[PDB]
Amino acid sequence: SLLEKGLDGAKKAVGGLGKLGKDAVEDLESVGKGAVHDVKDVLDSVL
Amino acid sequence: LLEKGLDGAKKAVGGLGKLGKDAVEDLESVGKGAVHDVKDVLDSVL
Amino acid sequence: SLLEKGLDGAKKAVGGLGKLGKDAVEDLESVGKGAVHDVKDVLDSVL
Amino acid sequence: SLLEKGLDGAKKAVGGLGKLGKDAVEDLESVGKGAVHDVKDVLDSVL
Amino acid sequence: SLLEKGLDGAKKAVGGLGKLGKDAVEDLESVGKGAVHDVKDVLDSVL
Amino acid sequence: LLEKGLDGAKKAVGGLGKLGKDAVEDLESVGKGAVHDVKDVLDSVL
Ligand SMILES: [Zn+2]
Ligand SMILES: [Zn+2]
Ligand SMILES: [Zn+2]
Ligand SMILES: [Zn+2]
Ligand SMILES: [Zn+2]
Ligand SMILES: [Zn+2]
Ligand SMILES: [Zn+2]
Ligand SMILES: [Zn+2]
Ligand SMILES: [Zn+2]
Ligand SMILES: [Zn+2]
Ligand SMILES: [Zn+2]
Ligand SMILES: [Zn+2]
Repeated sequence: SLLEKGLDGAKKAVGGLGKLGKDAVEDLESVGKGAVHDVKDVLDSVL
Repeated sequence: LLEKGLDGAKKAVGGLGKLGKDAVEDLESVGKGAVHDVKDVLDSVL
Repeated sequence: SLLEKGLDGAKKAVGGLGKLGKDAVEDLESVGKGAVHDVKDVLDSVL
Repeated sequence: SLLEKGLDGAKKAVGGLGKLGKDAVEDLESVGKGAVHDVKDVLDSVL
Repeated sequence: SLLEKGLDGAKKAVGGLGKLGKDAVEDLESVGKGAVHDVKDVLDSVL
Repeated sequence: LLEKGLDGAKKAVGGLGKLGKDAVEDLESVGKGAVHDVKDVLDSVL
């Protein structure tokens, strides 16, 4: 039925977005934690 | 005092990342439950 | 259907606990790892 | 440096347990969820 | 030093591959578990 | 017997997915420990 295959297509999309999401959010954590490491690096040519 | 502040921002970031992936996970789980719960209803209707 | 809804009540309940156990852990490993880095700082402060 | 290596011994040890606790959980939620689906099958078999 | 920034670039790459990895592997789980759901769907126009 | 077999393959898949993300995680953690452990050594050398 177009229906079950409708809902599975919503389900499939719900999961798609949910990886884009979790991948943006993790790409973010790493930027944040990258930034801070790379700053600290600078506070070491200066130690 | 500086080091201690980098490790503040690094703990802020992680927490913020922890808070964020726990939103994504609760939103996909909503969605999927909707679709499930719509299955169940279009089902008493088979 | 009471019974289909009971069960999904169960499915959902597991998923909480499951995801709720997954924070607990994550929080433990960032604690263990927090103290470590934090001791690396003290011992470094006596470089 | 014994002490730097001690600590990393610790860091690594946490990471095991952490990641080792994360399987335990994952295994619990697929168990709970296993039984559920599996009961949905029985109750369906009396459709 | 080119060195610390060397190693961070390895570190950055180690993590990059480690997302490609974990994303292939999950894209796989879903295909596998997609396939099986969509098969079962077919065994229902036939129930 | 069929249903029971789909739920066999579905449990096979998950396990295989569980086994696989636990390789990726142990390989990135190797790598990163190498880089860390190379830091530590190029460090007694500051
Ligand atoms: Zn990306
Ligand atoms: Zn660095
Ligand atoms: Zn620190
Ligand atoms: Zn929540
Ligand atoms: Zn249901
Ligand atoms: Zn918490
Ligand atoms: Zn070390
Ligand atoms: Zn296991
Ligand atoms: Zn992809
Ligand atoms: Zn379907
Ligand atoms: Zn089944
Ligand atoms: Zn392992």
